[PDB]
Amino acid sequence: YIPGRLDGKVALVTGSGRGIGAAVAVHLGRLGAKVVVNYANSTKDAEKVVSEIKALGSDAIAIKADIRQVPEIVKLFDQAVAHFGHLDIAVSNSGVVSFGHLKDVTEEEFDRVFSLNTRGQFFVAREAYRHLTEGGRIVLTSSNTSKDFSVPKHSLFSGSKGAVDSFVRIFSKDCGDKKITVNAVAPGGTVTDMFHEVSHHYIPNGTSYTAEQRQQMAAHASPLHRNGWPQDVANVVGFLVSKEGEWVNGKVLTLDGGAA
Amino acid sequence: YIPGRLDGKVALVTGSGRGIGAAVAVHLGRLGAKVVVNYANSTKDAEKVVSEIKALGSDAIAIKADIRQVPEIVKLFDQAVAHFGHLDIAVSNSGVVSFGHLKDVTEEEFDRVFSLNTRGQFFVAREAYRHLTEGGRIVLTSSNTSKDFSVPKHSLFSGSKGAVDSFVRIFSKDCGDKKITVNAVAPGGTVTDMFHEVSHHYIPNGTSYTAEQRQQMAAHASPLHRNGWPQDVANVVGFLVSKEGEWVNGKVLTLDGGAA
Ligand SMILES: [Cl-]
Ligand SMILES: [Cl-]
Repeated sequence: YIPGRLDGKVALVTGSGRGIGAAVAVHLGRLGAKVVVNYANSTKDAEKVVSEIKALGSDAIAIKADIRQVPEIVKLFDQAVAHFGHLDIAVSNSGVVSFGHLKDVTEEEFDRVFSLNTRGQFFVAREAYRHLTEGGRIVLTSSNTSKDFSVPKHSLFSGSKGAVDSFVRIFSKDCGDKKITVNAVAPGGTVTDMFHEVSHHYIPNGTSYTAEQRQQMAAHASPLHRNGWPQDVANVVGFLVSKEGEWVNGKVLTLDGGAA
Repeated sequence: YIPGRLDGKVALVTGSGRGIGAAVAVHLGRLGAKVVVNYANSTKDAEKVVSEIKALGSDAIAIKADIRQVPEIVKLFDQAVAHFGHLDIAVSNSGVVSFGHLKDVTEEEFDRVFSLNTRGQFFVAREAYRHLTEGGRIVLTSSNTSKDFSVPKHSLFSGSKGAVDSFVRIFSKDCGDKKITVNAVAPGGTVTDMFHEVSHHYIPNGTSYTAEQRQQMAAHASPLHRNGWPQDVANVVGFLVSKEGEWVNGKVLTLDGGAA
């Protein structure tokens, strides 16, 4: 046994087709876990993640699922256990962002967001509980916008993550009967491909700045004067799913480099 | 003008067919508001509330809606404004309770809860924003279980209210452009008809006590050594929707008599 490591463990990571999820999947592999790379869209992209994990010396497989469809969540977890023999760790990075003043939010938009961010993650947790070995780990994704950061025209997404915060605290009570801990990570300002698409929403008069000015301003929000990156989130997930993270249970950790 | 009073104001209250909502509707009437008594089921019951409000000296009307159906929310608010001329105050008491270990929660149950408690209340807020006069008030219902009280096998309901907490903080930003404040009340231990139905869920080995033993134990949870009652919640809503409550905005007030 090596401390911090996940040798002999099997992990499943959702949302591995975006920046954070992909960094998480690779990092659990680097730590010694075999990894089920779950993803929603590009199979080519997901196989690149599998390939990285294999190059590091750990085994991996890509299994697709639409997390909006609960029957596909069931099949994903069944297939995970059938392929690797058991499952110890489940990490959800499944989510979509949304912006708009309350007055303009449609039924369709509310459902698009909640079906994945809140309902999807709830049922990922349910299937993880059902499938996990005793002493396992569940981590969901919240956001600094849930409690710690107030963005106008961001009510729908903020609420979708406030639900997750409450879920994890109570999930820890129920999942204790299998000695599984349940936590969430709540990232702030993480730079990925898609950050520059939406960075204007987060500051007054955002569209009057360049993408680079907006990235630099977000950097200054942390007193460390750098942006958050997918690896910053992966580093914390890695500790939570380790043996040494056990006594953190039922909690949401805001990961914004000290901004709040 | 009399301080604390709502003379000349018009209020709409949802869930007026249950204990808390009914006490709220009557109390806003007592404070001088004309009241739209919105309810989900028994028309006879709702007309009893109308009659009380009329006996106190204020006007009232019962308008039914299924708050799960967004088109019915639109019609409710249209009919409210058509009947009284304008609308100043909207209070949602719409919600259903649910219990069960995560492992057993169905798709159908998740949808039953979230459709009313979270989605329904979100769209009540949207329609209130659209219809309210400048300087108005919106109050939604959360729960002590959202953040302040952890009950095993209560994840679904707890999460449905965690969403509302986040909603109101951001709603206050958007609704500020009409000078409307937005808050939530988060009641604990409130005794009504239906409390005795579920009081066993809230204590270890709950079914081995009588209903009266369970009510007495809940009474002792507050350091004031009494139960919470619908009037306790009404008293606070009444202050929030008054002129004097204006500087409380974007907040969730836990109303549990000091239990947490
Ligand atoms: Cl993905
Ligand atoms: Cl009702």
